[PDB]
Amino acid sequence: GADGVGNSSGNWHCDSTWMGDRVITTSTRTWALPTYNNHLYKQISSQSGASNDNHYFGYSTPWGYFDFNRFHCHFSPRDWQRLINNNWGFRPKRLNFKLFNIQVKEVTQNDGTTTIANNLTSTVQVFTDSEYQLPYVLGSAHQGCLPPFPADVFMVPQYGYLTLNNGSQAVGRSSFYCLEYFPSQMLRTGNNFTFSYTFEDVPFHSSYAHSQSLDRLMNPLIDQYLYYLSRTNTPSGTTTQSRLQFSQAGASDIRDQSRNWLPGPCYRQQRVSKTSADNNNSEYSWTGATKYHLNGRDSLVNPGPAMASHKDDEEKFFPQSGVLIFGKQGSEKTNVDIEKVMITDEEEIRTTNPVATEQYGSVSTNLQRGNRQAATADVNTQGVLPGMVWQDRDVYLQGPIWAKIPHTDGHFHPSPLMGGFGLKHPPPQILIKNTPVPANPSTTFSAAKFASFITQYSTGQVSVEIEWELQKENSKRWNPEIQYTSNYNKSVNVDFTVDTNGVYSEPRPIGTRYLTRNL
Amino acid sequence: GADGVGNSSGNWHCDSTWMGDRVITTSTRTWALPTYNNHLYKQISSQSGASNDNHYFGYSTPWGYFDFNRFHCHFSPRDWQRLINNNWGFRPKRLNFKLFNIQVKEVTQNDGTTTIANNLTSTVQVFTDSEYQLPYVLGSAHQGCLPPFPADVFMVPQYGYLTLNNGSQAVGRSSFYCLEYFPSQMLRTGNNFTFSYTFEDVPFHSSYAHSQSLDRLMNPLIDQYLYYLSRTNTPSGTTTQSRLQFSQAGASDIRDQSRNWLPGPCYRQQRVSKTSADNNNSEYSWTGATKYHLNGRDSLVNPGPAMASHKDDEEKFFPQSGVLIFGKQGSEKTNVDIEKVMITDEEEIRTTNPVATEQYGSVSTNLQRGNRQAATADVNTQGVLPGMVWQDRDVYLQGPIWAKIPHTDGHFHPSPLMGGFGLKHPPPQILIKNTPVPANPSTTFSAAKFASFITQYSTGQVSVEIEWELQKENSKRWNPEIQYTSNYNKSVNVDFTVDTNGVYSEPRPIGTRYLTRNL
Amino acid sequence: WELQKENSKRWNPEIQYTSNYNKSVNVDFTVDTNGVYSEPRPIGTRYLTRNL
Repeated sequence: GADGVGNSSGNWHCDSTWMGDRVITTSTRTWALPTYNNHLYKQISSQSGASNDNHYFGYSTPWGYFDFNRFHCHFSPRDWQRLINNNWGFRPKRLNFKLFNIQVKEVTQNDGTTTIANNLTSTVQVFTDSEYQLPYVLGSAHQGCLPPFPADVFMVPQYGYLTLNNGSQAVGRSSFYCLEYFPSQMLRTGNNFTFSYTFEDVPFHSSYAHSQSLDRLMNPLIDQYLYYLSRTNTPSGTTTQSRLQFSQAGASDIRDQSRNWLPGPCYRQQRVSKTSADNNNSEYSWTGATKYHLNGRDSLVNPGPAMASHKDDEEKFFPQSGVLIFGKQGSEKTNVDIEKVMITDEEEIRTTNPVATEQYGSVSTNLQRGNRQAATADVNTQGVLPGMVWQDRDVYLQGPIWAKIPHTDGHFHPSPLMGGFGLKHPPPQILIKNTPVPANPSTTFSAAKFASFITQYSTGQVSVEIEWELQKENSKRWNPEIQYTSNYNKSVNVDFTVDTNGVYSEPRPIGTRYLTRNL
Repeated sequence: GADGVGNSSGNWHCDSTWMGDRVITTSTRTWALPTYNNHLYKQISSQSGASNDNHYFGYSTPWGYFDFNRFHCHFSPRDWQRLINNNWGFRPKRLNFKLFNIQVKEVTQNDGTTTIANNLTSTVQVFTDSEYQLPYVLGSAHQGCLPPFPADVFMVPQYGYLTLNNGSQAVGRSSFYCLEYFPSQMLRTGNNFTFSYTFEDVPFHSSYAHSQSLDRLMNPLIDQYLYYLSRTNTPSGTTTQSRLQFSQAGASDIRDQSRNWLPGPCYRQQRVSKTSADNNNSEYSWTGATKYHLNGRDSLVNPGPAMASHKDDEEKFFPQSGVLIFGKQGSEKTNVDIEKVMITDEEEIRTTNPVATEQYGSVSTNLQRGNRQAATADVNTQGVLPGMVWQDRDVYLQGPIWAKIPHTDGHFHPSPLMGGFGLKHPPPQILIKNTPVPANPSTTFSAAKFASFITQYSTGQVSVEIEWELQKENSKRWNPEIQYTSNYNKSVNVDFTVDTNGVYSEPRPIGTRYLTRNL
Repeated sequence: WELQKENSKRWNPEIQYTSNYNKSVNVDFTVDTNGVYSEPRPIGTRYLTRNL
């Protein structure tokens, strides 16, 4: 579609429709794109004496990009509530992406006055890779996503990537990608950009919590037919001789009953308390953290495998890194106090998954004999064993929607750690750039490259439409469920609403597990 | 096909054709088959006081067999270079096997003179099992494969297998297979043998190395929206009180960024250096080695799970058992010095896999509290967890092509450890035998079995044709790749070439990972 | 462009054009920290070998 200068290239669509099998969410925002790096690529690398773990080597590019990968882009807090309360599962099906009403502005800064004028003949160039030939940045939980609240205007983030490094020095295998080298549609004012995308078949996300736990999956009324060792020694009344005896497990001792399944795997965490008095006084943020080790550099495992955050009535404590932590509106980047952050809580997974701060179990250390006593050891890390079941981490409201499974010889249970849908072919990246306009070349010829350009930026609207598939809840539970409810009491401000200054805010993380299924 | 005595039963085919989707490699060799065990089965068992780990019980058979299972049989060093440099992946599709120009020779040793004469009426009998009813020997990396260089004549190896044992004594479940008990084609001079085979669908081998690592998969320019604990305590200036604080992770600290994936699993190795001065002076070849334990007998895990051999600039060090080690041409069986062996190096896997000689990471040992300091422990062995990705070991040039997945209730990620293609139904075994010819029975009848036979051997040509499927490399990388190049400098001998004596040699292992894909 | 493919029976490997494997401050044929693209060496087109 190519219109004139005065025709509008596309309408505003921000909507949600519910067909009861499907929900189709649409959102439209206004974006503003500057020129990054003065129209030129650069390499960037870890600064000077940065620690061995912090070294990196990569390139920054003039290009920007769009990321809708956060849920709250697509769902309003009320739309999120219909889904969360009424449904067992959901997955995306197909999406559509449309750019329109582009306009490019040249700015002239003279003295203190800056005049911003339309540049009608300038262009903006956009491409979507869709063959996945670029480093895929999305899914790293970077900022720059479409704003939660539709009236916001957002700046388009700059695109950059990292490659192999030794220290800050590059390695011969490190790749350099020139984004100018791909076919891209060039858009002048009165052109629009579109593409549609179809998600590959993916398991539903589970929005339900279990009403039973692995430990307690059996009829309390009836005894098992399987014996266990109830006791190992019997008294002679002067001394206790060694005689081993057996019992059928039943309501009296539940812990001894033969069970047919095992909890999910654990990689242990350190426990810290929200009350500042209970925590130790030392710097253990790093030396005490749980880490993994590649190529001689440690990396904190922030998300971790999916685990319950705390046991019964422990709500005070939370794992050191083991949870997602969101900031409240207007929170600074660094060294911000506990009251500012919003800490998510996974306790709905207690049933099938171990508590992140405690060990999987205990294991016999040695072979007993008449002269030596039996001994056991604690298993702080457990890989997958046959017959283990587990729940995936919850997606919440502002968490990421998807991630790209790396392309590798093998991978186990592709579901991402931060939550969301593992996608082998995720939604492609959309990269956008202001085409350079030179400024007043010299009359004599010079073979050097231009250092002078017209200063300009562009703006327009972006529209994303995703189609979601729903899994309805059919259950015979007699008594009421738990629902997500906005509190009835009065308040100065309404939750999920602008304040007197016009600042939209999200009071708490909303995770998707309320409705209950039996295990 | 049955020809006369004077007709040739088949032509020599040694060729390589490239259709650009497919490459079809053909190779023809000359074989010589003796008579093993004097035409009779035997049982063999561990000798006398051999150590508990070394006990075995099995049978040796008169039969020989053919194994083409090494790559260099099919590929020439130049053919291997077109594949390695130009392609991301390859797998086999279908193969064909043909035997022809068989001739049987009787030898008569009298005094010192030995005359070798054609025996025209003698036969050779050959069968391929194809129902997998025999112990499958192939894939154990035994010698006796077709020679690398087509002008070589090779002896056909003897066939034998092992079964259950207790000590050197057999167990009632141990099976005895009589190879005379299967249908087999009997080939006289002027007969040929053929069969064709179709590989079951198998994942491509990955001939590419990654241009990114799991640690560094995110945009360095943009901060995350997810907090972590930056610090745990704040000074009052007389003392440091305990106050826990948060930060958004960014270019400044990369190690703290929330990451969505984990490195592959590790089973730790001991590190040894190629420089003889750095290694400890003690016998730790065994007591220090990493092992697994079945039925009361330890076994060295030589291949190990796929792991990077060393970190950055460690090229000196290599894992104790953790690598494949090939001998240079003309290397003795036992106690051979470091200069004779060719040690392979896996460092191209550093990105997704842990270094074999160092631990997966660290894990919190205990629950901290105001009065006790937090502590951590090292995890030297890590099973698979959800969200782990890894690369399989590289196949090289002279490594094995495939292996047979054992038939069992369950198996995880069937890809073999030595490298190559796990095949549930691999190429069947081809077994070959010289039919016994008695010598001058007595005129009177005797019910005893013959101890006297004509001494003879057979020879002919064998031809193997495999069809391979290729995965082409489509990538937008701007700068040049790394290629496999024969050095330009002058030398006395050319690499991969016969010397002045006629001895073919392979100077170095050639592994298949050069071209680079982004992770 | 029209290409003439290489069909040859040479047994041993060829010579190829390879970017060196060793580490470096800058990557060859790549922008530097200032954004200046550069070509380190001339690349001539004769590598593969035909017999005369």
